[PDB]
Amino acid sequence: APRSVDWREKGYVTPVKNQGQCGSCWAFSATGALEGQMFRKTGRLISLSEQNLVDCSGPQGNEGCNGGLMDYAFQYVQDNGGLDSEESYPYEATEESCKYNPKYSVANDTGFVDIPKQEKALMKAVATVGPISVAIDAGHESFLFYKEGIYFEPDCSSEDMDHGVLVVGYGFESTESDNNKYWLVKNSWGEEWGMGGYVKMAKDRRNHCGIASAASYPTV
Ligand SMILES: N#CC1(NC(=O)[C@@H]2Cc3ccc(c(Cl)c3)OC/C=C/COc3ccc(C4CNC4)cc3C(=O)N2)CC1
Ligand SMILES: [Cl-]
Ligand SMILES: [Zn+2]
Ligand SMILES: [Zn+2]
Ligand SMILES: [Zn+2]
Ligand SMILES: [Zn+2]
Ligand SMILES: [Zn+2]
Ligand SMILES: [Zn+2]
Repeated sequence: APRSVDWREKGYVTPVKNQGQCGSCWAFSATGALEGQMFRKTGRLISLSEQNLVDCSGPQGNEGCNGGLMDYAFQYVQDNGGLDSEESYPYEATEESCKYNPKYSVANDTGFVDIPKQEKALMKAVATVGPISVAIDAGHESFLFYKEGIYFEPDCSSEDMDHGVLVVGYGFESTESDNNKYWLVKNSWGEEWGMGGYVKMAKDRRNHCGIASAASYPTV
């Protein structure tokens, strides 16, 4: 695997979005991964409808604004046989009756792949596949108010992941402690959070915040 990867500059990543007052991080993590793979496939970058996931992926076991799983969204897409674009079915940070329209579908998936649950397996996936859906332990105020730098939180749990985000790459930086490899992570809380909406999460410090523990991508 290369020492550095950043899919953003290869055109694989849409603008940072803001889930707002809806517990939909899983849906943003899911669209971002599907967006990267549709782009690998068609050469076209099209924003996908989180709302469409929020409103409709209930039979796959998502709970709308009360939460869900990325795997669950990928199955939805597969079972549904398509997914509407963002602009055909725009995001409203609530849940409403399913409004899916096959006419505006712009994306599909044939399933999904779970990646082996350690960081080296994740690095290869990110290197060869593209943006990868992951959950982290985001339940600490240091993360809620993250600004800049490699994020490292001492009581983060490798087992207590609570928040789906999107690994768009990875690399390295100079640091006083020479722990300076990071994962490049796209969040769904707005441009004003982190570094334009992104956080650098420590990498190869013992699966920090459990980033390698629940990582998957859809197959298109
Ligand atoms: N925004 C936001 C909120 N948070 C979530 O939506 C979280 C995101 C998540 C957390 C850990 C993950 C993944 Cl892939 C995703 O990795 C492994 C852990 C999975 C266990 O978590 C669940 C099991 C099942 C469910 C479904 C049953 N109710 C939805 C939901 C969850 C869930 O908690 N989803 C609602 C506040
Ligand atoms: Cl959230
Ligand atoms: Zn959207
Ligand atoms: Zn509405
Ligand atoms: Zn999975
Ligand atoms: Zn903490
Ligand atoms: Zn924690
Ligand atoms: Zn979340």
